[PDB]
Amino acid sequence: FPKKMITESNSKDIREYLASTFPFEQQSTILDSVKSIFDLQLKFRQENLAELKDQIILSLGANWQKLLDYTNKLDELSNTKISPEEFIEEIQKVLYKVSKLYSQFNLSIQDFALQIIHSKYKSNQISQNDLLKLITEDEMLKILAKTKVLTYKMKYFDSASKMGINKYISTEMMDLDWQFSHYKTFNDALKKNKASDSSYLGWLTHGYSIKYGLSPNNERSMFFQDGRKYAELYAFSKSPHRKIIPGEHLKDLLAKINKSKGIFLDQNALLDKRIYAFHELNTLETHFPGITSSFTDDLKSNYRKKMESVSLTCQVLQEIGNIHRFIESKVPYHSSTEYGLFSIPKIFSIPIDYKHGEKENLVSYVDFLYSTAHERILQDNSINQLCLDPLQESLNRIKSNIPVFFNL
Amino acid sequence: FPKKMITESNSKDIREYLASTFPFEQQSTILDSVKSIFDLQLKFRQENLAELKDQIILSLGANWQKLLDYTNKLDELSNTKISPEEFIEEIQKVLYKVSKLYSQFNLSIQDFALQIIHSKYKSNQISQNDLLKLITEDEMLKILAKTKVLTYKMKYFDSASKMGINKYISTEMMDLDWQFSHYKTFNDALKKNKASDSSYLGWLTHGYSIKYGLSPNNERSMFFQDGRKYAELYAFSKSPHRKIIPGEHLKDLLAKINKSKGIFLDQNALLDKRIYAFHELNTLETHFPGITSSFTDDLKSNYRKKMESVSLTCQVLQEIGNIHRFIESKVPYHSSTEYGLFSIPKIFSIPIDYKHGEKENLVSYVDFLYSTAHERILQDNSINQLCLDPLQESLNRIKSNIPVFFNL
Repeated sequence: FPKKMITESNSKDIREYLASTFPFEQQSTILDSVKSIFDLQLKFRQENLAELKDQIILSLGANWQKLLDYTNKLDELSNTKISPEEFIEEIQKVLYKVSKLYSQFNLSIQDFALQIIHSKYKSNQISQNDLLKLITEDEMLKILAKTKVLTYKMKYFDSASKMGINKYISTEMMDLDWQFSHYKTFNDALKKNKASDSSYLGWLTHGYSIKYGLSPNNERSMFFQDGRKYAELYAFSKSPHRKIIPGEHLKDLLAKINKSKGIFLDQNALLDKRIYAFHELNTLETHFPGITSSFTDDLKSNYRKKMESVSLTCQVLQEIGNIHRFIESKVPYHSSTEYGLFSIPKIFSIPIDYKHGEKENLVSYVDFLYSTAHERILQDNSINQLCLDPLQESLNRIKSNIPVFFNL
Repeated sequence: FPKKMITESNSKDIREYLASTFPFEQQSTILDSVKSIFDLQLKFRQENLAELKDQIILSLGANWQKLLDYTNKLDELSNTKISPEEFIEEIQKVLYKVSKLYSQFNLSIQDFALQIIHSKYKSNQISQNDLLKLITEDEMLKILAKTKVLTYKMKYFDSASKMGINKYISTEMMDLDWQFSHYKTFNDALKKNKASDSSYLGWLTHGYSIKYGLSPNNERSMFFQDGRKYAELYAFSKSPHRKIIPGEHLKDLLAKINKSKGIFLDQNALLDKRIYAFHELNTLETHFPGITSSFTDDLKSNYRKKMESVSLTCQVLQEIGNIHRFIESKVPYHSSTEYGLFSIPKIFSIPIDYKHGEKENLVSYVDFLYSTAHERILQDNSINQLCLDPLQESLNRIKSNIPVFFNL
């Protein structure tokens, strides 16, 4: 299928549609850097807790009793206007004390508690100081990292695998999804308060992404899952001395960085290895600016532009996956959710029929998304394997399915 | 009771006795810095495993089955001459996969595996390179720290509490005891290989000492149990720049160090607080030399000599506790061990009667031990609370009991 080139002009109709249609209104879009362009979450979240409780009650008719107490306690704590001190103390107890079916229910309870913390902050029921007292605890950071990784894996891994974008899942881009908005406010508060906390959280999160099979590799990592390696990275970031003949105690880190850059740039290396090296290098540069930079042997070997290209490709594939799941939800006689367990309650389910002008806006969104990407990626022979090829394959897949779903 | 002053001369008789009598032969003594002076562990360790197995078999007559498989597997693996590669792979599986009674048995199995690793290294059945491949793994270091702390707590905490020396238990001196010799070889190998590993292990060990109630305090620590704090300490040790107007990013550490020094030196502070501050400062200075030093405000405020005095006091109290437990074992109709669960098997039990000249050597050992201490401690008014007082009280206790135990 030929790729699309329709520039970027007259996008008023699409911009309005995305700002007024669920779930697009609860998220941003890449179509925002081009220089050519609440009060409902409460009732939505309340109904999800009611459905979870109803399923637990039924299973006890066949330690489930313990799960029901926690579920009832969270519902009780959320719909009551009490003192901030009491809310903090009560919620801390629940989170710290927490078969295939049992694990799934257990994780949802943990995630709902964080959603409840999130709703109270936005409604000014708790101040900024009380929030920081909670989330700056090392145990809270480890809970945030593990719950984010595990919840993301539970919901979209099978969907992503059936379409073929699982290899491009990026830890640095899991907070852009509409269901993970609460994590972004917490990260933003931590960055403003103390930049070192956001970097430590990022390092932990990627370590857990590695541990739980999101980034598979035969060889063990060389930067994550080890307190000494974080200590070395921290020591390196705090250095006014820009390595004028540095010491032998930190000269092994540059060799490891160079080996990964060599592997990434090596066009003969296996696809699986290059993407792993990309994910490793992307996190390091985002949270430790300048660690992967080394003048003189970077200007000839175009590196910066290649990283930008792969990062744009990853973002685009995620937005396409969300659009695909959306279109696949408007099918007659559905009675099931495509966004994971306890995602959309029956009361707030997506309407079965198409609203007037929706089809045209969706096709325009798709076309503008593919046309914006092409004007930025690097077209050459050394990289056309991690960027152009997957984008073309995805375009081929989306254009084949759309004419089928729009005809009942 | 008047304190003892008999100098140090003609100690040939005592030195020989300690080198030929169990368990003194399996340990060192402080009487070694004064300028005036195997093949059995195998059968001892083998018999202890047989007694543990025999008790598990009996309890199954009332998941105990799982514990018996591990116990049988360790006995099978130890008495067989196989390839180093197979031993490494088999032992790793056991250690990583591991009521009040159940926990005690579970910890002993873990400790025995480390004792088996220790025996193979000394008999040259495994090389130095294979040993380092195992013990340099982060998980192995965490296992070493937790098992050391928990095993030490299981065996001597009640004994130490009944005599009154529990507050002076020092993490930096738990490897001098005859039963913890295997830990010292591992620490020495790590220091020679990479000094940063011994410091990281020490930091973890003290963090676990704090976590498991060995060093109680109302307020949370400010240096341990937090990866960011280790990162700050590491960054500080790697600094050729000796803080000529340092940066604001590490100026909060000196305030925290100064607050602890202020508390330690404050004669009006509670006993519990001063000893906690002492233990915190002692670990920092041992593993991060120079961190607690600050010229000009240290020479007038005698600090170095006070730390030396408390450290000597702690060592002396530990040696006295071992002597007390030894004398208390030679009592008619005993049929029980004073050195903890599965410490001394019936076959190798301590003889009931006294060997000729033993009583005189024990009294000489005690007298020389108390006389050597007095010639080194600081005698003043600002510290005579953490050193002289406990030593006098201990002397009073030991002299009252000895004339009773030596008369049947």
